Amino acid sequence: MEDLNFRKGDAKTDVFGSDRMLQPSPVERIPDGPTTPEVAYQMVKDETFAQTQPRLNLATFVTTYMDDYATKLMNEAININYIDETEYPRIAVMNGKCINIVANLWNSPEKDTWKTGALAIGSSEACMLGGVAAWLRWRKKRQAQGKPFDKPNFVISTGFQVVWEKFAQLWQIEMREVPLTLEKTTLDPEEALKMCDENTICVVPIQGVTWTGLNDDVEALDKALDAYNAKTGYDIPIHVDAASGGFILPFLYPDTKWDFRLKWVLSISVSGHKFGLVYPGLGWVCWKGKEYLPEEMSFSVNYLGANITQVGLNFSRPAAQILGQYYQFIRLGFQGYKEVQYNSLQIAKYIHGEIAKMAPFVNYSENVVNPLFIWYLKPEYAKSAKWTLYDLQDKLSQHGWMVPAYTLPSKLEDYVVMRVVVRQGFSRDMADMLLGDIKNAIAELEKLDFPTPTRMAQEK
Amino acid sequence: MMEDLNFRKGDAKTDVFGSDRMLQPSPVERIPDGPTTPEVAYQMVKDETFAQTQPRLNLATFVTTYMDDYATKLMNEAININYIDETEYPRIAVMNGKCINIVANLWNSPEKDTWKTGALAIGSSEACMLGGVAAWLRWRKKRQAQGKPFDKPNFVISTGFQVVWEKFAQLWQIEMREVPLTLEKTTLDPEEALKMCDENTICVVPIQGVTWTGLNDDVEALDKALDAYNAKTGYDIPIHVDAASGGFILPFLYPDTKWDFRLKWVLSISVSGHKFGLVYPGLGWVCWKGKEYLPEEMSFSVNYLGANITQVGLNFSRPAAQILGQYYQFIRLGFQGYKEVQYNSLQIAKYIHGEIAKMAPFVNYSENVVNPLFIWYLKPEYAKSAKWTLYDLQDKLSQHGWMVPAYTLPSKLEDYVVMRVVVRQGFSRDMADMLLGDIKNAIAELEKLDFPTPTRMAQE
Amino acid sequence: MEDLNFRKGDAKTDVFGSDRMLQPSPVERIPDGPTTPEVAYQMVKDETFAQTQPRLNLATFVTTYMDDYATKLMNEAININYIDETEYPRIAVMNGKCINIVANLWNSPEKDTWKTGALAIGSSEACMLGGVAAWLRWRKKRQAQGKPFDKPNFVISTGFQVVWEKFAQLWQIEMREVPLTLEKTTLDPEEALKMCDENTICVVPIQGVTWTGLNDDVEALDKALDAYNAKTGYDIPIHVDAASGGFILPFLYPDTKWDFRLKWVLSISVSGHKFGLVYPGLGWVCWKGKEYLPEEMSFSVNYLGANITQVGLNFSRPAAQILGQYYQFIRLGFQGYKEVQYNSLQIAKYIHGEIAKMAPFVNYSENVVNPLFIWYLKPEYAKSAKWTLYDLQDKLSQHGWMVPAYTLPSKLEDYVVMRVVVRQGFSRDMADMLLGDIKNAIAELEKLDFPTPTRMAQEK
Amino acid sequence: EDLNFRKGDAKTDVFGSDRMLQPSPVERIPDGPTTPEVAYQMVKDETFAQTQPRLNLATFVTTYMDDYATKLMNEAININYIDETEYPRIAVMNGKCINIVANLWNSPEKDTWKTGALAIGSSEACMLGGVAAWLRWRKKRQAQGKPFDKPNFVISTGFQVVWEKFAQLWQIEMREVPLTLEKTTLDPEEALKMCDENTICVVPIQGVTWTGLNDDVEALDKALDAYNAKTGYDIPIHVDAASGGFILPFLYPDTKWDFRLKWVLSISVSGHKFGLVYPGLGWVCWKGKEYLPEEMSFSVNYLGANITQVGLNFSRPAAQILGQYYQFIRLGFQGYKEVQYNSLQIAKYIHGEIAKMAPFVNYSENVVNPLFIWYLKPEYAKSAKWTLYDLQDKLSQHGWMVPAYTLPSKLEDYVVMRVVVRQGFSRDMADMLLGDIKNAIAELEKLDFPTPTRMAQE
Repeated sequence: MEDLNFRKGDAKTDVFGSDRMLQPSPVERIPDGPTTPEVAYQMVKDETFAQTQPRLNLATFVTTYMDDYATKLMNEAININYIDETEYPRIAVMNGKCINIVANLWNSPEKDTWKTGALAIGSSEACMLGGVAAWLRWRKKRQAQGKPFDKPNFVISTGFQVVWEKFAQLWQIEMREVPLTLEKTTLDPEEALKMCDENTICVVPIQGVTWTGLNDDVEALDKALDAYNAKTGYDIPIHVDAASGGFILPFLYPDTKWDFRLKWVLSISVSGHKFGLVYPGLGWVCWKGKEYLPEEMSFSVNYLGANITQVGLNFSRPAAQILGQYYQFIRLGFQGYKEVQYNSLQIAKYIHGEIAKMAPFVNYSENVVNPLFIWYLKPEYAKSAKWTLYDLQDKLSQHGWMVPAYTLPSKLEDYVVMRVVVRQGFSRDMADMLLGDIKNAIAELEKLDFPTPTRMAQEK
Repeated sequence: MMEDLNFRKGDAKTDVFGSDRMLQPSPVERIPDGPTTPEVAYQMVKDETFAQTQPRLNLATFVTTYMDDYATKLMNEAININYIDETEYPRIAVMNGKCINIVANLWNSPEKDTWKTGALAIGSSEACMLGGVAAWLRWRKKRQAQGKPFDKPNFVISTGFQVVWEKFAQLWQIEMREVPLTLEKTTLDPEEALKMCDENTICVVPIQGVTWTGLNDDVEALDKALDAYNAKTGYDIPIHVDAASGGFILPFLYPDTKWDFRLKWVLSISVSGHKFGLVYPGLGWVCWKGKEYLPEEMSFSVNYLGANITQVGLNFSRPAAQILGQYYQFIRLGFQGYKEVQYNSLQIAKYIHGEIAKMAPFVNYSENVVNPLFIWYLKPEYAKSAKWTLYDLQDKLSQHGWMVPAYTLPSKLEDYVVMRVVVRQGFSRDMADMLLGDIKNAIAELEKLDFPTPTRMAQE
Repeated sequence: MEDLNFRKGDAKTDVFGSDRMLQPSPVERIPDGPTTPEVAYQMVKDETFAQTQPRLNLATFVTTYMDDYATKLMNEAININYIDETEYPRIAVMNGKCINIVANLWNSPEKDTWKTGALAIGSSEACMLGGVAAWLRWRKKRQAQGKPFDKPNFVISTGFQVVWEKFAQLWQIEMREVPLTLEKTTLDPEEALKMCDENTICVVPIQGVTWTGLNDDVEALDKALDAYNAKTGYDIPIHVDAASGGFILPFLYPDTKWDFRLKWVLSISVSGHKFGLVYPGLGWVCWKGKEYLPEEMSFSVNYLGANITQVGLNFSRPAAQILGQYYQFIRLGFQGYKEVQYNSLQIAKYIHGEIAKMAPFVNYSENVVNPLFIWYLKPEYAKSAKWTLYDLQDKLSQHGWMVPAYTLPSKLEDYVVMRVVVRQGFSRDMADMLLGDIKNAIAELEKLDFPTPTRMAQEK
Repeated sequence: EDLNFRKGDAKTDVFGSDRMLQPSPVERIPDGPTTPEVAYQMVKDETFAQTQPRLNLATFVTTYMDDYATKLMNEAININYIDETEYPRIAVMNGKCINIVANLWNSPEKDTWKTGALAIGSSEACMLGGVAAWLRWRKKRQAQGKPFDKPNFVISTGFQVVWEKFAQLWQIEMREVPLTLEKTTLDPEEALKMCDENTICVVPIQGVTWTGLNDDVEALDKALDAYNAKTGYDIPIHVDAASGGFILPFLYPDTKWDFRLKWVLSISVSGHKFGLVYPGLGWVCWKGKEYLPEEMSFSVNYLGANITQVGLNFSRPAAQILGQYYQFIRLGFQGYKEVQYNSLQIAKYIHGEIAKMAPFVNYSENVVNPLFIWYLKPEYAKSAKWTLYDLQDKLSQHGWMVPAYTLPSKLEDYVVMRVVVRQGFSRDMADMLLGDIKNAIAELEKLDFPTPTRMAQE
């Protein structure tokens, strides 16, 4: 009783006894014919094995863990198109309720029950929407005064996230960067105001800088910007890129004035899928009032029912992240968020302290205000050391970690640093595992008799 | 002898619907002060999703509402994979590129590079904007080189455009020139489009699968008409095809229809992977005819997620599950498999199209169904004496869970109230008989009215 | 390679790329051949989409939610046939323990450890067993007295559940109905006694009338019946139809005398699958003592093992509901049930209160004693209104709700009422959603310029 | 240190708690609640010490369905069927099942929606047919001026208990036709001798529970035609086809037993036996609309607009309707034929192997349903120290339930044993059962003294 079609893929075929699993996956062209689901499931699934596991990815800021109930909740929503708001009006309201909670978390003074804000895939779309809003407000203002409005610019630290580089390029807007130095490790207000002019649409301080993990002083900028705006009448506003810190500061630092409590903060953006505790696909942008979102940016659609009004760059998109965000708000509340972020900050502080005790390392800062920090080699140690932080990254890669090594932005580009991000799901126990692996890697690297390639490059 | 004092407060013995929390409203304005149990929070969010249309009964949407069990398992397992971390997850980055290769070859790309030029997108929205910005930037580069001005760009499109092109016009301040629809000209006529083209026209946008009508603009006729215009003027006006729906229908069911990179002036094409690419929401693709048509400005590199990460796109951090799903579909189905599924959707649309024409009040907008969707409206003779409109039929079907949208057509057909049915994968012949039965039952009830409906009165 | 049997249903077949999904489901005859399991699962499952979701069914009294553990427990018992008591003696014992708990909940004075009662599919069979028991007791009595017993009759309010009409027709027993008035909204004893005679087998007061949500005064009926029986010697007993109230009164109204505490209450029936919190398929009937269950009604079986004795109309049946009921008793206890029913009552009271504040509505009763209530249009409002409650029902149906509209029983047949049932799994949050939909629906209906069909019929 | 570990908190281990040192409630509802995991175990653990369903060879009711049907039915656990206004698609699906069943039984009815009703099992299905035959008979006798106060019906002594309930609960006289070795099923002439003007119907059985045989319906229909022509009593047949209703159309299509016969006006079956659905399914069909009394139909006003249905039960689970419709689509005629063929072959195989054993003799040489009975060879039983009750106890020690019982009237001296082969009982499980029996026989033959049941037989 032999099965004639066993290898061709029939009801009796075992996946790894088949002809298809002796053939490579398609690179250029769609295969002419189908295979069984099990076969196709393995061929795709098996390719994802040979890469970093998400919970050991310490490079990313983006959430890699949610509890079983949120995961089930979002998995059940995998086939819900959010933009079909006529079909799914309850999710449209839930989305709006999330926006209100976020805006109230940021101390919005807006009295409308439905606060002014928009859903986003991440900080990318959220930041671009805020910038286009400031651009359109600025163009509208300059026309009324007869001044020209064909050469806009915006000011930001060199520790900017790449999305602002897209914003500059894709909208042909000039980016004016304020460099980083050891004396000024975050955005200095004086240095920023010297680059402001009549064509500056906004200044972008960052809460949770990706390169350094620090917070630009938003209140000091608001203080400096008030005198400058009174002196020139340029009426230059602030937009806060709070991609990380937006869900950290309200709970752990409620008294730090950085948000809509400030006069010149007219809009804020955050990544819900970073420290908003939601799986990838969530960003928020809120405005201080209805008047700061230009009427031009609102749109209406007729062929999904009676009417849908939207702000946003994307249209059709998954709704699962909205369910996840609302779940997180209800499941945790203010206390729950506070305790979870406290854990991430405490664990980040702990690694930060243990890294400082190690002979080759020195921390870029003495204060840890986000669940992330950077460090580099002691300059005295680096001169005689045969390895760089790039080599330490490779050692940790062999145990599954991804701890990224990179050079700092402009004027600190000589500094090779390493960054660790502590997200929810990274415990004290996992930190001890990482610290042991780092110490072991240092001992192995210290036995080298010759410099590594990266160490030789560093000698110019 | 065994009373639980904290039963209602939410402890280990609490029943969700015997607790105080389920006697309280869900938060609208502010985050709750404290937490609840996971089961409580799961219900409060999940229960709000009940009172709306079920996705398989949403005949308004084009976006996939069904995938097989293996793809669903595959994508749910990828819920915590951030695609953009390409240093951490290089295999999905390669898989993404292999998908782009497959799509570009599906569209008959002549590019000889193994890695075709294209980019991942959340949907047709981002894909179209990237294609439009690409056409904008090439045109700017041309006008600068020739000393001509480049401060007043425009693009041409039919009035049956999808809303994303209006966003493109508004958010980039680019002029949209619309070609109206008539009963004589139900799709984009090339001659009328050419009348609106000039030295400042960055591209013309024909649509494959017009959302309003389900028809295809004749791309080749446009390409031929555009070639004569460009030869006379030297304006070098290219085509970008908005193939949101038809992009995954035409290669399989109409392989010889010349509409893609086989045409001289088709320099880029966009499609929604989450419509007839058969993937859950969150997927769009855009391809360019060659490497030279994607401006160097549109490419960017990031330093702090690992070694080097380079990618075109508006979004950054995003879910990766849709990439696994799209690649899964290609292997699982192949060309034959895709062909068979789309054939089913087109046949079922044709069948409903045929049965709708047989009904006394209805007439179909077109005699040819080339996409798995179609529109119809009331017979003018019937409409004069009828007391109801298609809006009333929409509400009747809503009582049985259906969403079949009624709307007025775009410019010059705005007097026509039409109804649209979209046949996606997961919508069978049996489900069509159920909908047709509900329509016939709804007609008989509506014909019993003695007075006109409000919507019927508004019309006259 | 091409797969030749892809559409015929083989190992590579996609459900919605197959010939079967281009064919209608069988209406008249069994299909000649088989299909694949996935195909058959979809063809059946897809038909269930286009109807009310159970949690939005406010018409039903039957449980639509159980916790995850009860559901898992019952699903694991799907293949256990209860009647095989020799094979499954532990469930047979478990069934008897449930009967004991119910009888003690109703203050049974029976001294036997194993109380007298029987399992039922629902209130239907439970009521018929109680009625047939009362019928046979009366037959035995009239034989002893030499009186005739060929013309039996029972008394009940016009607000009876249809099972009593089944009992009357299927057993050819005369039903004598006591009408409802606004002065007498429940079964009045004086008028009820007027229909009693020597041939009355029992009177059936109802706890939780389906039409109104009210409770017949069992104690007042028992008091009048004690005097009547002393004067006539007819020996008329009570059977309480407590389908709903049977699981409400012991927890929320323990001191309301209505059960076996009364002299003439000889049997009681209830729906376990309504407010006993069990999925469909559970009913209980209890007698005050062994002497009130006629020996004729009991039977023994020889072919499933040793000996099996049963009272009941059904034989083979699922056992999961017994496991579910016993689980609920252990999991909740008295406090747990009390807390769940209190939530359901408070939510019903809350909706009841909000409905009274609305301009078109007036409540049938001011006191809510079951998690249900009815209301109708204010008569002054109804005269000038263009819509009826039937029109409101269809409006809510368009959002997925099912809220039933119907005419009341005898002497109130002119009254169109609407009923809302608050079961476990219907939260305060869902009540706000429902109320919002009603307010919005009222605003839509008041915009009518002409009366609806149902409104024209009411002018009679 | 967690102070409330034993009281049931977030850290409590189920079996380190005070509750698991306490008995399950017997008389009264517990005063307070417990955690779900605790309550789940307390209920689940009581179900262990009894027969496993796949080893329960006494029952006729399905103990296995495939994974897709099981998932389909589990997902419908909260759907009350009777709310047809809310769930109109299931009401149609139920009617489509009734049409398929009636056409399976060769209904001559021309109406698209065939005449029939849903039932929890053969119990409710049979009673609905009986009440229908009772009401038709009353209506007939009223028109003729004849009396209608003393009805009776005729059935074999091998009746299933639901007919005794019908007799008792409706006060209708049951006239029983005894079983003999000469007449192993309902003999038609003996049945006719007990009929009179007060006979509402005769009940032949397809799949007798005691014996596994089929009453000859055509012979009854032929004999009843002559009797009805002679008397004008107009006595009809109702077939209790609880088991055979889903066997005969597929494996014996040419056997005339159903609506092809003149006097078969109604048929009932158990969907949860050989209809291949989990417990909770029965069907009754009538030959035409005229044979279902208008009195038996009812309408409700408070669930939706109007709901009309025929049945004893009202609210009930809908999962069995989904399961039945799935089975019709998934298997079809070819699929059903193959499954029942497998069950019959396995029954035939065990029957043959049982005959080869020294102590056993089969009650019949023909196996027409996936079940059969046998008893001890009379010569062997006289000198044997054990009965089939003892063999039942032997097999129970390995988890089997193979029931031993005495036959109905006139064969009450025969202690028999029955094996039912449902879907999910394979050739491999049959070899396992046969091996256990051979081992049990060898153990029992080593007895030196008679068992208690063997002394009672003396």
